Amino acid sequence: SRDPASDQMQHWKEQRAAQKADVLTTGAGNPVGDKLNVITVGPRGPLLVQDVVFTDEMAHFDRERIPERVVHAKGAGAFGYFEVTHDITKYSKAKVFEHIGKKTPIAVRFSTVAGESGSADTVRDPRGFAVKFYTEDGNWDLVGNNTPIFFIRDPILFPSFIHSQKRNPQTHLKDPDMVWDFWSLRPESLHQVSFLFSDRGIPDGHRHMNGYGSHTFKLVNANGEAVYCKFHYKTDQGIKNLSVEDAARLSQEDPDYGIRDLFNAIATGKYPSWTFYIQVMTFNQAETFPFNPFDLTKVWPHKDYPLIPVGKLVLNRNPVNYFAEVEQIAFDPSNMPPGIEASPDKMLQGRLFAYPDTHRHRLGPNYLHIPVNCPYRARVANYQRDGPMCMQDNQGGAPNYYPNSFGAPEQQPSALEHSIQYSGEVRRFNTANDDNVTQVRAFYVNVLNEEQRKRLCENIAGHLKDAQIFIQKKAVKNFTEVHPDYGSHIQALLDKYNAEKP
Amino acid sequence: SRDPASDQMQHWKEQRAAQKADVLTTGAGNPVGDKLNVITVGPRGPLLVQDVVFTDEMAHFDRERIPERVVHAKGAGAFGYFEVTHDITKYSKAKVFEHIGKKTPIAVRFSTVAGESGSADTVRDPRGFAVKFYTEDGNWDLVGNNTPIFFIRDPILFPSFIHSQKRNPQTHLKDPDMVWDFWSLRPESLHQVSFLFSDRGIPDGHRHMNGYGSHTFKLVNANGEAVYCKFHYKTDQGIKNLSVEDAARLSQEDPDYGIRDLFNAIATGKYPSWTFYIQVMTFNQAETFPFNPFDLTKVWPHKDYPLIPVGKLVLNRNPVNYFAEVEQIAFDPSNMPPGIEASPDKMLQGRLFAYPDTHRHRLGPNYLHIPVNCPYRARVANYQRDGPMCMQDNQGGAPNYYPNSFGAPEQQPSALEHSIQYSGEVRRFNTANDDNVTQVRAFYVNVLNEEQRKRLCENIAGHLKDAQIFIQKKAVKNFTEVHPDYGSHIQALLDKYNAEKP
Amino acid sequence: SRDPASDQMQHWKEQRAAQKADVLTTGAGNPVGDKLNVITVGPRGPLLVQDVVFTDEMAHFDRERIPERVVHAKGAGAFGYFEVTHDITKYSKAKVFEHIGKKTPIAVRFSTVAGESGSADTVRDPRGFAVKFYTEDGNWDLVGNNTPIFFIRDPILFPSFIHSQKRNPQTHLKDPDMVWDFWSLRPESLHQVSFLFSDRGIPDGHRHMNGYGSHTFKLVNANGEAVYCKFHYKTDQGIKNLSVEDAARLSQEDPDYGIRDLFNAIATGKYPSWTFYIQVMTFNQAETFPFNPFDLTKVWPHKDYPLIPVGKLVLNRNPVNYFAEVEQIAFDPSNMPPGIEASPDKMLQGRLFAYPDTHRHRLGPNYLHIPVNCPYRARVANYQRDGPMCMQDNQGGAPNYYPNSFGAPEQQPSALEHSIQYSGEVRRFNTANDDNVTQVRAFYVNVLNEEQRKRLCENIAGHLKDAQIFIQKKAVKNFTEVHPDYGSHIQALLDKYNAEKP
Amino acid sequence: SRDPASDQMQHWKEQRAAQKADVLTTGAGNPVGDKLNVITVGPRGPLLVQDVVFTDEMAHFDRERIPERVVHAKGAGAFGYFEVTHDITKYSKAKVFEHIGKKTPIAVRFSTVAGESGSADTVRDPRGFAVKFYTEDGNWDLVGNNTPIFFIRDPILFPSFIHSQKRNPQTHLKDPDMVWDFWSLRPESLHQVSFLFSDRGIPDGHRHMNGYGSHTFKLVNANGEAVYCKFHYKTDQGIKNLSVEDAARLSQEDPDYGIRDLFNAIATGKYPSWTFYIQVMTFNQAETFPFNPFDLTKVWPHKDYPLIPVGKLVLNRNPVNYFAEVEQIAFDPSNMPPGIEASPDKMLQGRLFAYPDTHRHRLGPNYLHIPVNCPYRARVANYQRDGPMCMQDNQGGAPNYYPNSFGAPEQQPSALEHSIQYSGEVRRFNTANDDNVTQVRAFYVNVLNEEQRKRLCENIAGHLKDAQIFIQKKAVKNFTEVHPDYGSHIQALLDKYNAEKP
Repeated sequence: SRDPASDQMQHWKEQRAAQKADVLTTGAGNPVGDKLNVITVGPRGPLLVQDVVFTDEMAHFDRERIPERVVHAKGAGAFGYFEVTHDITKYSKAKVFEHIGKKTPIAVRFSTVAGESGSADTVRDPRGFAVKFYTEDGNWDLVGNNTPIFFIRDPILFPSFIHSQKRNPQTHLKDPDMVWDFWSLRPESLHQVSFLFSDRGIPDGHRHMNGYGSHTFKLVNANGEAVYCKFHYKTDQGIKNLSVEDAARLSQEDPDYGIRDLFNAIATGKYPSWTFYIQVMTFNQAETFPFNPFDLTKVWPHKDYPLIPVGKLVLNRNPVNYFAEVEQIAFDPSNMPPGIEASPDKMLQGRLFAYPDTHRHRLGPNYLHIPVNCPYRARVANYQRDGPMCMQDNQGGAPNYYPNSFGAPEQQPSALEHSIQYSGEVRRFNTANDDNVTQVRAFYVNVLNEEQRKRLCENIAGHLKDAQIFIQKKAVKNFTEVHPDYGSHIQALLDKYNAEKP
Repeated sequence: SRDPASDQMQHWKEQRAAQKADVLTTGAGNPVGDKLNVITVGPRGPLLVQDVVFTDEMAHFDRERIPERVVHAKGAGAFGYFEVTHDITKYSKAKVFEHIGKKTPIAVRFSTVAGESGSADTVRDPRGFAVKFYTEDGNWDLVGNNTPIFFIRDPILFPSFIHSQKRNPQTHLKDPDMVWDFWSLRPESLHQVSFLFSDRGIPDGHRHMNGYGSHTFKLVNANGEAVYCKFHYKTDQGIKNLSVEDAARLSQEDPDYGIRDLFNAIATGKYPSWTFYIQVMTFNQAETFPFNPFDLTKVWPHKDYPLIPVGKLVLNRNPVNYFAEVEQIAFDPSNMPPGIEASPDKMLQGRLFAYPDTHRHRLGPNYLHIPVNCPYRARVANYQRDGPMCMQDNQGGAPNYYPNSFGAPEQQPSALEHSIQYSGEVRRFNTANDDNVTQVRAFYVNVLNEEQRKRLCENIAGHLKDAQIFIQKKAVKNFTEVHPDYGSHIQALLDKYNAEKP
Repeated sequence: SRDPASDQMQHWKEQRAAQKADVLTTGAGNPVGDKLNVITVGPRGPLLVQDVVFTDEMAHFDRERIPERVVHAKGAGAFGYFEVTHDITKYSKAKVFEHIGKKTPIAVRFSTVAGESGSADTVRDPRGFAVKFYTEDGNWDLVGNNTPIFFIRDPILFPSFIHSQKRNPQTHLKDPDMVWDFWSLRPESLHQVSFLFSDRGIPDGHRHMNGYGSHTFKLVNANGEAVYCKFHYKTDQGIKNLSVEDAARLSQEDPDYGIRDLFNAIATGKYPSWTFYIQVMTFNQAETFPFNPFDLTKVWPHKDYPLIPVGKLVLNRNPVNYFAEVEQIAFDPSNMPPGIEASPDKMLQGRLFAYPDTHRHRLGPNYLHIPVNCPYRARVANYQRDGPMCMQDNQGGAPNYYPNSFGAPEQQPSALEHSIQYSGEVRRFNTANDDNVTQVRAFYVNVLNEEQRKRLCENIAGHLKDAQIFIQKKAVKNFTEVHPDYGSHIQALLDKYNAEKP
Repeated sequence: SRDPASDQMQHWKEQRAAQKADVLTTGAGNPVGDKLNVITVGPRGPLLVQDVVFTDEMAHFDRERIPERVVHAKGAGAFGYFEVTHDITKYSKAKVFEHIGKKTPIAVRFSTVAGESGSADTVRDPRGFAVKFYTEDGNWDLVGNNTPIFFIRDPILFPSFIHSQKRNPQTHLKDPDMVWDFWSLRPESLHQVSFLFSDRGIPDGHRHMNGYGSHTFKLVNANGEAVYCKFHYKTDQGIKNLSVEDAARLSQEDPDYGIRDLFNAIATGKYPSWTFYIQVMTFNQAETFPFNPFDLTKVWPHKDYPLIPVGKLVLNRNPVNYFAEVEQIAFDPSNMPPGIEASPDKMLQGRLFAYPDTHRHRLGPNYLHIPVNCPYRARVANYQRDGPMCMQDNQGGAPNYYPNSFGAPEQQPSALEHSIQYSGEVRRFNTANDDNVTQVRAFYVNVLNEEQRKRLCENIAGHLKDAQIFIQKKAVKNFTEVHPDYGSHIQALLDKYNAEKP
């Protein structure tokens, strides 16, 4: 007997036990006489079109692949639940938080950002940590990262950032000129680059990392009073990281290290959990916060904004079929039940558009009817009809226009959004030159010890050495602005690497 | 109170009765506060992206349309059952025919050929009569016409024939030059052109027409003995046709006459039925038949091949949602359970390829999981996986390769096809100059009376008058070959029409 | 010799003249030996898969259809040019208007709203009049109607409105209960319903109707000063309408009357033109306008806002292939060159999202590379890459991220949009009960004469008679509010029709 | 200065030189004022829908990914030419071979089989070597492997084989139980498994490997006389292989080793070439060949069937954009000009169906209009029309039906295929138990030396150790049948590995 992942098929055979083999059928349920040989004109003659068994099977095989996710392509999934452990009903009317001990089913997908489908798990990258909550007020998708921040603060740059992080358009190779030209020109990236190149850039599987909502959200209570919040989900298995050397070894030996680790943990009963916290900031505190509190390159310091415990995420179930439950899952940040709303974080606003949009491409217009995406603890009743691969009854003969005088679904006034006044011109405002160094300096100095600063600078120099000198110089300039020692230590290591380079 | 079709919504309201209106939700089940107004910056300001209710709804609306069927676009559907009334188990082992009184659920779609989605029902055209039988040996699709024959005997010409029957590629108009140039050059069309331009070219709705399989099929019994057959399903409501004048009036007043007539009949309990017959021909009779018995331009005369009664089709149920059940239905002639097989009819062989192929385009690779297409009285178990819009469980964790040593589905030797030896070179054989007049002459002379011959010639001349003279001459030449009176009477009427034309 | 439309193929043959027939090829350019017969095992044997000529052709035929447009499905197209005839450079910096005599190529598509692909042209409906201007500042799409107004003033209701105007979801029939329930509940529709049921509801082909932008747009001049405007394009062939009786006759005799009329006019040199006008309103006038000047249910009265002449549209070219140039054309109201901008018309704002969104579905992500959609008088240079059916060079090896230090395209500050301040809360504002009768009354009383009022009431009653009584009563109530005579005359005719109804 | 691949962007900048930066535009060519910041209601307010620059860019980014190839996903491409160096016109009338010195442009894609898009190049796998020849008789696609044989001899098993070679459906991991269960049950795999696990299983980049057509093809000369042939294209850079240890190191250090190696070779002028040979067998020799000569698990021994030189493939051009030219390229084995035909190799027959079928999914129905797929040295003239993303003119107003009397393209009798008679029943014939060991034994004994046999057995045992014991036993049984030493040496190493396993 091996690890549970290696025994997948043996275990499936054993559950079947004395049951006779099912009859092998075509797509349309017609029994198949022989699926080992094709129909031919005698033993050395050509193939006949009336071999429809062959064509049915081959045509399906031809269309097995769907587009990979534009980002976060390489993933591992699991199911379990969220349990409420404290009352936060003062902050939010959301039914997910309604009373202590209320259990909500969840789906999670862990992912890297830049690697395509086949790529190694144990590489330096931000990790996605997406959580779908199947609530009675429909699904809530909290589509998180393993970092509280991101590289950019304006959503128009996200395609550019991803292009720089992927392959050269001509050579189809990873290109450090591209990666570091983009970062050196966008120094709002310094904060997330510092975290990325620290130890937690390569977690030891998905079980040993935190997740964050990263954005500011707005919570609204039953009285219509609003606060801003951050979501944090801190690992109960404890933070653990791979060394660069072990990460490299695993990249070759086990490209799917993350998938295997998580599948095995759940199959052997070692159920990974995370404690779900909020930080809360009031609307008055948001006016007086030294930075933009909706700036995705900034954290809220813990002293001023302590973590308020809410609940626990537990993963206790493996996906039965990976394609059905993990390839096809779709998380939309716009799927927010009443009591949770978008802040004016520019980056979050961009994400409200982008995700349904890509889901309709990658999966299809009716992707929300795919069972993993279905809000199966709500009744969906609306005026949407038709579209390819329309499943169930398409809401039967119900009137398909609103308003109507025929008792078809009605809007629910309690579900109406929180109202705010905003001051200023409707125009494009420049954020680039915000305050991109202050909190990065706090991280370098007050969070990292001396050993960690040394590895941070060795990890940066090891990547940045492959850029052209003019890029290296602009990169080092930005690191210098964070802290003289940060810049100088990077420059020192680059001088060594550029001298060894013939 | 009006006809049942006009009272669709009132009846739906009444069934709901005292029930409170459902809550109006987004696609993801989140309740909607207000779906009458969009979120704006003050009363005369611009629209916000965080209006996701608006974007969810609009984006769905944008993708409501799917490709129309390449042919047979305009359709009406119904459900009911097939009941066996006689034993034909001597001819076929098919479970659909297994014992007297065995009921099988059916789905039917009636259609014209050339009209696009919006077009009028009451036009001169062949009518489709497609029947899906949901058997325990999977679905059987008998994809029939309202005529026993077709215009062509080789499947390579089918796209050409349809192009000639549709719109000019530049003008986007119906083009009689195109229609009649194609027919005048392909005189195998004479038989189906004669039927088309007779009275039964415009049936009085779908209830007053026969359906035919048209092709020769091969029936195989439990001993492995094969016969050839034709399927006929003769209307129990009796044949009835619209006059050209009434057809024209209805085309303007009620473009959806066929849909309305059938929906109303079923809603008022007047359940239309058809008696299902076979003609049988043995393999020896097929050797000695004066024509090719697999020639789709030929009938089997009733004296030599009498109709053997089998069962009854009854339509007793309206579709609940037209898009779900009629737009999305897909019939594949290749879906044949054991005991029914393809003959070597060249046209049928072509159809075994074409239909799954177009279904994967029009609907999607997993179109057989759409509930109307699902073989819900069989267990589907196979090695097909994934593909966009994968529904249910994708067969769970079952081994996905065959052969395997893990008890995954097994081929069933009893379902193996009937074996035949064929003599000759593998090459392209010319059929054009077969015997394209003999059975047409039998129809003109022995089936039609004098009144019917006169209308046939008036109906042809009325269409053919719009072709160029050289086309008219080649058309009349082919009609002359059927019978001198056929050609002469057409020429006479054309001379009148061409003189009135300035 | 017939009309030019009827002689399409003869003319094509004649242009070819002495040229030998091209060689018939597969999709991949391989010459075809015989495309009249399929490869079979002897003359009465089955079809072989190695007949790839057959499968290549059939598979293409299977995928000929694309989704029809969700609205405006049935269309006729033409090409020509726009010529500037007056200086409006004081109002707009747009290069389309740059100097007198400047010619810009155009594409136009005329359409009904509700009819599907096959449907009759000569029916009562609003007509689309879409104009694509191929300018040197890229394409400008002015996607107009044959009416200055529309039925609704908030874009969230557009899917609902279209559903009510199309087929019942169960019966698949047109449903007057649906049509009039929606209008009776949304009395902002009264203005467009009055125009629709007047004489200009059924124009005599596309040449005898006006087009309007309908929305308020914002013009910006080279000094950065903004005005609001309306676009009007008035027919130079003069307004002409079909009677209800002639419309009905043509619906049966010539379903494609509009397509034929326009194709023939252009082929015989009778080039239809429209005079292109603007109305201008200043930002101060917009503050003091008695209604919302961005309300799509309102006109700007001509006395207060006179038509300023700008140029002339001339259509002088037929599409060479209808599918290439008319089915595949895509117009995006968001395609506005510098100097033309969106107003805060809520309906226009909705349209900025919806059209690219549906185009990516109907045509594909790279639909702007389809030659009719290509901005062929601009160089397209951007950071967009890949996507299915990527044509040309995908911008070669150019850096694909922005900002970059490698001389890839740069933003152009002169193209930056006009800035405005807006006052108010970000919330959903109710518009329903605006002023929905005042301008309708002006139309009924001051524009229509007595004969026209009588036909208006006969046309309404003739449609509305088929609704249930409670709907009829709410409809008449809203007409009464416009004018007592309007309501009373409709009620009188309904009493007659409801008495004749058994 | 680095390798040319690393200097891609610097070289692109330098070619541009003094040229001013292009203007950054939308998709529709409208100039962009600012693409660094989004439009917001004041500096901390929400995002507006009228930011169409943002939505245009984001929506495109959302749809960048297309489905990866179902097999051979990970690829490197290049262009160059084929030159004829000897006369083979006695064997084939194909215009590619027409006279000595005739140059034909080519496109090549090298690939692994099982790895997805992101995966490492330097892994043990068969390599694809696909060649598209752009001839004047259209494109010829010779879609080859780096081995003369394959694992299976019947095309119905190809989906099963690929499933076993890819990821477990539940765990999404590579599964040795799956790999070796399939091979141990299908011992026709022994020949290709022996080659795969020898040294040439991991070539040193794409330049140091042979390509083979693998199938028997049929050549037809101008007199209509047919022979059978194999195509071989032997590397002129010489065979060179990576050790298992170096392959593992490169898999981690340079996942894209193959892409980089080939791009650099071509950019530095070191143009890789292959000598193109045929083996010829006459129809009489095919009757007397000891095996099935159309059996894809068999070679033709070189003594009996010597290599006849034909020409040279030279690769001298890098793709300008990888997505345009390598992701979107499509090779169809069915694209054969006159003079080259399919043999009755069952596996080739299957491939005639599968490839166009998958191309229409992965790329689109009009994928042959993508410039890399376009047969640009032939005029394509046919009756195919429409389909999504129809480019060029859709063949203008040419008649779209055949036959016609309007001078539209005509079939070319010289292009008609070679005719053969075949003897036997049309049924499913069992091939499994053919002669699966004889030629494998010849390879083990006569081709491999002692060192190579030892590595072969170490390479097999190193993979097969991870299977369950019952699979290991059935695998070893099949290896024993090839040669007692083959089986015994594998069993010995497995006993060592299974003892170390706790």
